[PDB]
Amino acid sequence: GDRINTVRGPITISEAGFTLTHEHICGSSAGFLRAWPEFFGSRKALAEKAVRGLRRARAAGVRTIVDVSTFDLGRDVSLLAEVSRAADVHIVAATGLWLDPPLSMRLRSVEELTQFFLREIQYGIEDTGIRAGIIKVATTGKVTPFQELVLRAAARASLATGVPVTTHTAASQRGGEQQAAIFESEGLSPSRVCIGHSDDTDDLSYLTALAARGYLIGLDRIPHSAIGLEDNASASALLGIRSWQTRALLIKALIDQGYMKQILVSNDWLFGFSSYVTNIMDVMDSVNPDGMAFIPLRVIPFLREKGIPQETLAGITVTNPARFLSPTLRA
Amino acid sequence: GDRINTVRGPITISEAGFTLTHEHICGSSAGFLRAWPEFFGSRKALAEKAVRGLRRARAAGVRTIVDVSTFDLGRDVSLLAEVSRAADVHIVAATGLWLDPPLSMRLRSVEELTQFFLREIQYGIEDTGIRAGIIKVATTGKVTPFQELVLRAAARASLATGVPVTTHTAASQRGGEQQAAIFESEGLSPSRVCIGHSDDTDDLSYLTALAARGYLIGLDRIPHSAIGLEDNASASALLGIRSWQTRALLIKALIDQGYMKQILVSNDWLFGFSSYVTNIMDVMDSVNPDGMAFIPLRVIPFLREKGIPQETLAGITVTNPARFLSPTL
Ligand SMILES: C[As](C)(=O)[O-]
Ligand SMILES: C[As](C)(=O)[O-]
Ligand SMILES: [Zn+2]
Ligand SMILES: [Zn+2]
Ligand SMILES: [Zn+2]
Ligand SMILES: [Zn+2]
Repeated sequence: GDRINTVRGPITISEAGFTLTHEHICGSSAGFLRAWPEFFGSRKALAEKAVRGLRRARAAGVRTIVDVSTFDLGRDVSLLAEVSRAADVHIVAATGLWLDPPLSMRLRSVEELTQFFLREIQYGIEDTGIRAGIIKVATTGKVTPFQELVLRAAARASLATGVPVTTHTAASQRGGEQQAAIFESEGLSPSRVCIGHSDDTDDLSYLTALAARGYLIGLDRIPHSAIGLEDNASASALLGIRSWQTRALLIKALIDQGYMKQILVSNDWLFGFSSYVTNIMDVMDSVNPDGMAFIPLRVIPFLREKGIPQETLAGITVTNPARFLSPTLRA
Repeated sequence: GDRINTVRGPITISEAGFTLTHEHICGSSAGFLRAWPEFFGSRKALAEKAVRGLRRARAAGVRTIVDVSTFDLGRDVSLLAEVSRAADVHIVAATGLWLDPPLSMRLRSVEELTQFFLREIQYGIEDTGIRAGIIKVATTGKVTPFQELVLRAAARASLATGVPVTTHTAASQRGGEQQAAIFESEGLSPSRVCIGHSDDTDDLSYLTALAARGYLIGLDRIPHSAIGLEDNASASALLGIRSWQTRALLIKALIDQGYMKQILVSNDWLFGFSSYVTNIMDVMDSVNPDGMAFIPLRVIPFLREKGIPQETLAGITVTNPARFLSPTL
């Protein structure tokens, strides 16, 4: 209600500061970092890359990130705790399920998944005592039967705990509409929900409609714009053809409609990435050498020079995340 | 060489004794036991249950089991080590991949997969220093492109280390002939390979032809039967409705054909099972309350009753697994 759980323990809302609400230390798979750390060089190398990355973002003004890696994205909260401490950057951990659940998850009922998400929020992740502060869910297309189960379990776990829900969808399919329908059917307030990867599209009427319903809008893939990589047979499905400035102007466009309170902005960056083709990290790092500093270093100045006042930018990057992450059951 | 890796370190083959070559402590998914131990009651409850079960198998004569759980079956080698030591039963751990690889595995090349299998055999599993003594692979009747990468990497790891390969098949679909072809294209000797779940079929022509090529034949799900449970679709789908005696008669059948040296026998049992419907473990434990002791307590006397000589049964339960597990270049 006033405290947010991080991988170093609870913090007050005022301690969160400039918060990146959709990031990853490492995009992987359950068990993978511990079974095959040499895939990333070593555990130590990955840790060190992350601490440098977070220290870079911290010098650009960032104070907290939300690592939205779930169980099936190979979240290792011990790694998150280690990196957080060494970089002095708060990290909020996530529960939920992304798009690669193993059989032991895919065969579970909504009631069972609800208990799993609740365990991670109320008791702790694994045997670490670290509690999740957000629920991450993902869907494709019009929402598969299992994904619907995940979304309902997420809503139930949110309703019991006050922690918010953040989603990945296919914005080019206006996938947020179907997510919103399911959440509302469960009695979840839209102000507990961020509809994300929303900058994957240029359909502003869609985004405005969601914000008008009280949904947070996650404009979280701004540096995923590539430009120059059409020779690559995997850098158009994970990156982009439009510029990052195009994506960033969506931020301005929602502000102007009166919805600055509904906007969350992030990089959707990571320091290791095993759930994709080999060497993808060298590709991504060359396209965005700023990493998690891209928002404070490129996007914030770009908006400032398009006329957005300081107080609005602080509203989006400090106030909005604090309101979102503070556990609440009140609408 | 004459020693094999177990979760308590290297043993001599003479120490393996009566060996069950296809078992599990817990059938799960990577990361799952550690993230959600309450699914099994608790980690402690699961360990206890396994130790009670292994101790009963030991009482019945079992000395070694091969836990063919892979990374993606949720193998927790620390759990295996804990229950091995407490039951005082040797457990051989596996590398390889089963039928649920996560993206971080299924996007890998055959060279990469070879490196991973070799790490688990030559360096150790995770950070435990425990090394795998067998490579487990699984395919779906018609082998997928990714499963074919997995079989080629398994062959390559086997050729580099001498450790054997054991497979999960759709035996009703003759899965072993496609596997065998890939393995031989890589130069793998059939004597390094067990074509498992082969008791899932009564096609003796298929079994005997692989046995004639020098493959080991895994008749390794003998107690799996949903007879009596036809009103349970999930248990019927999993266990089949062939009787355990039907499965067991294939052991006699292959002996009768002259292939006693190629038979490996097991229960394919487990003490927790999250990668199927909820409470499946209670259903399995009512079908087979003997658990992993089913082979020595029920199958062996059944075979002795049908006239199989004791020396032949000892050769199948002791000598054949020893020959199979012993690393052989
Ligand atoms: C790990 As991702 C590419 O869904 O943000
Ligand atoms: C975990 As199984 C049913 O493939 O032996
Ligand atoms: Zn995503
Ligand atoms: Zn992401
Ligand atoms: Zn199997
Ligand atoms: Zn098995």
